[PDB]
Amino acid sequence: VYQEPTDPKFPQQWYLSGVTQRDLNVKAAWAQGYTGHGIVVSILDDGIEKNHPDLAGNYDPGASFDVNDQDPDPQPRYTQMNDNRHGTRCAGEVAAVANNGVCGVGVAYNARIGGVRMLDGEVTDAVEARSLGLNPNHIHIYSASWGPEDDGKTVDGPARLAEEAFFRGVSQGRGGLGSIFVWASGNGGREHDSCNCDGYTNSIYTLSISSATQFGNVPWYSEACSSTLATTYSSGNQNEKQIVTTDLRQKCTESHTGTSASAPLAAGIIALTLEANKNLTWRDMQHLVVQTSKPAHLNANDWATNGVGRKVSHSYGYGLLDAGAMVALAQNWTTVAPQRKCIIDILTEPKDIGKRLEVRKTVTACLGEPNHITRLEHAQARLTLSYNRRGDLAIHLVSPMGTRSTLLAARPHDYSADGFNDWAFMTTHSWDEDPSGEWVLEIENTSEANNYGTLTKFTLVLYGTASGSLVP
Ligand SMILES: [Ca+2]
Ligand SMILES: [Cl-]
Ligand code: NA
Ligand code: NA
Ligand code: NA
Ligand code: NA
Ligand code: NA
Ligand code: NA
Ligand code: NA
Repeated sequence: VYQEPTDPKFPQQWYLSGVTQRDLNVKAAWAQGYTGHGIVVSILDDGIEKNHPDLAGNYDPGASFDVNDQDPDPQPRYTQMNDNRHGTRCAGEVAAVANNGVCGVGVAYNARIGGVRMLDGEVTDAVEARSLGLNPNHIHIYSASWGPEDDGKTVDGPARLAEEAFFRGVSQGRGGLGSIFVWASGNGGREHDSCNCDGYTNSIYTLSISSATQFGNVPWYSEACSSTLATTYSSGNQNEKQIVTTDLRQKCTESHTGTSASAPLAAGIIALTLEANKNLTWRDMQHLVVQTSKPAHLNANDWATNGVGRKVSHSYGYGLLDAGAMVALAQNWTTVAPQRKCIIDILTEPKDIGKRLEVRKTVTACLGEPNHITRLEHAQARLTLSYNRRGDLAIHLVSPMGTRSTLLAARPHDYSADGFNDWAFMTTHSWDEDPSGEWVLEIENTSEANNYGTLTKFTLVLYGTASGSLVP
């Protein structure tokens, strides 16, 4: 009979286990015998306190490096401000030791945990690449919340070395099964940011996670976008509890916060899942998340049912992660077929945007070809356009099954005149839909200003397979 952890702060870890059912259902996974044994997770951040009394027992130097100083030791740089505590906080979320009379427990409290010190210095493309590409046949799961500053006016993603690291990771990482890159969707809610403008979370190669408050609401810091897959609990207002974890200087904290605290919890759940089936590919893991995640009691004004009957939100993706359901579905999971990629160049001539532009196109999704797709995974609308004030644009994409994805919401602080240069807006909301038929792209000026510009390229890129569907 499974006995839950006795750690002093475990009762404060409301998101792990509750009578309330406002939790991630992690205890059910533990009771099935999955606690993360044999799985390796790395926190890509500001370092890890490897001698922390609640981390030392699970610490793995093979999951660690210091890319800022170019040496193996990921110890945080100690300062009066305690600036470099974040990675240590995230590590504890994943893999804090259980039943040791110290603090709380990790989601995967028998997993091995390391950290990369890479944010404490100048973060170049090369630094990002070397962090993403750290020991990819030892580390199973990476967790990160970096990328562009979420100031609501930036459009930025991985440069060439980092993008190459992503493709190398998912292709040859983890014995060919693919590195699992878990990402926080962003924290620019206050600046009205729209997270598809962040190429790291907008990537198909990252498994992107947003936040819900304890009372099941969309936190002030949250960013909505179509690229997000799912949600874990994090902080909210001052009546709502927060994340309880390991802190710098061998301390315990009850006030870890933000979307950056949601990603590590997801990484821990994904570790439990990988323990339940070590053969899951990077794409398998995303399927599991889509199928098992739970909308219930998450409050949003944009819940919509897609073409295969699943509820999806731009704030929450497919909903709250469910660890028990993940590990259950993982055990007899059949590996998905090889990924197909159908490239459809939509325009025959450039199109004036004006006040509103609608582009309709009926596609066959590579019928008759080896990239024929009847089961969609990710879809991208890769857009090249000029515009005089970028943040006034809102962009939507409607699938043949009638699923309306917001690719871009108005960003009031984005006054850029640089437009978009083949930016690959991505949506997860049409997952498992048949993409044959009429797609609709909508671009609109949300302001009353006389704005102007031209859409010069629209590539619809479809990823997925042609086999093995479930009944909706
Ligand atoms: Ca502990
Ligand atoms: Cl590709
Ligand atoms: Na170091
Ligand atoms: Na970020
Ligand atoms: Na960040
Ligand atoms: Na960049
Ligand atoms: Na591969
Ligand atoms: Na992503
Ligand atoms: Na169709």
